[PDB]
Amino acid sequence: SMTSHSWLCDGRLLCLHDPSNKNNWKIFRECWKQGQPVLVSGVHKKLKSELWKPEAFSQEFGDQDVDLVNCRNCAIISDVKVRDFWDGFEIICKRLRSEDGQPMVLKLKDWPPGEDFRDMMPTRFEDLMENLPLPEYTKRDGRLNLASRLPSYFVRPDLGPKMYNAYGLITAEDRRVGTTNLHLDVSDAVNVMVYVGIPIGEGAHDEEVLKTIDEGDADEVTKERIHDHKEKPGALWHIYAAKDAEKIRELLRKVGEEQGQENPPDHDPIHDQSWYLDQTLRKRLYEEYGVQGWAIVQFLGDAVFIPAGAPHQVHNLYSCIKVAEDFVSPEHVKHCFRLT
Ligand SMILES: COCCNC1CCN(C(C)=O)CC1
Ligand SMILES: [Cl-]
Ligand SMILES: [Cl-]
Ligand SMILES: [Cl-]
Ligand SMILES: [Cl-]
Ligand SMILES: [Mn+2]
Repeated sequence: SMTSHSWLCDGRLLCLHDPSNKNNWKIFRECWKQGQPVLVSGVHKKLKSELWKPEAFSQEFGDQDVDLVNCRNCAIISDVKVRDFWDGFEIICKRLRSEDGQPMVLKLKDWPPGEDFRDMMPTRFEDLMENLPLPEYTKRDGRLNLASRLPSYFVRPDLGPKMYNAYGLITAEDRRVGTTNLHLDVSDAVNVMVYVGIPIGEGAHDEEVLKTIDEGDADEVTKERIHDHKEKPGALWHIYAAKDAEKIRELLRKVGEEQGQENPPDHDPIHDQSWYLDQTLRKRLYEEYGVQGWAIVQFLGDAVFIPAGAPHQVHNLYSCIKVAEDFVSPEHVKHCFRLT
């Protein structure tokens, strides 16, 4: 039976089922006001699937110059062609190799660059913006998006959207690495999974993905969603409430000191974007500081809503294309005010 919604994270996470239901706001706004993230499934079914394929990005834009990041060691690969990233997205025998001779796990940095998505990809821009869920919050001109309506006393988001493209992490050692390290944003954001690429060549890689979700602390309903196939899992998220951000800074200052970093007592380990909370660190956060988070598996066509001020990290299970839009809801406008 079709239903309006269900729960994940043992009742702590709202999952909306119909991305274009005109009554979603009634269920959404209660959870959102409490500072919780929200998941909306099914956005892929609303999009033109041919616009979101890795082979189309390589064909249309492959001669552009870009920088990559090696996710395993943070090394920058400078001034290569964007086809050198796209042609290895799913086919492992085509990836750039590290000195050890292994294929690299790469992230495509700042592409399209700055605010240039709309100019570079006008048809993709239309297809995404016309199909975003909770459109009074998420459209540039929505009635509940204050982005265009605030004076300079508020930090305003850049013009979006922003594309996030990276390979999947593969090995047991990779389980402790982020695709995007722990950080926070002063705006709200909606992040849509528009494509998941499950490779071939070193395909048969299904088993290390199950251990990563399990050790990642994913709930039994998410695990059921994983274990009976049907939907493709893209990325494992951990999100923390904005009210817990200072307790997380205290843990990361204690760990930086234990590991012989030499940091001033006030430095900001979340703003530094240098940490990934692995299973050891997540357990220490819970046991030593009393802080629980939300472990979220983002499948193809899932939209993750991330509240302003909420610390969050992302670990790709397979190769992912994500597109995100920032917005300023009235519920969370305090997080971008420049005084007090
Ligand atoms: C249309 O969906 C096809 C589902 N592909 C499956 C998704 C689940 N995978 C996992 C759990 O690694 C393996 C391949
Ligand atoms: Cl808040
Ligand atoms: Cl386009
Ligand atoms: Cl809405
Ligand atoms: Cl990062
Ligand atoms: Mn973010």
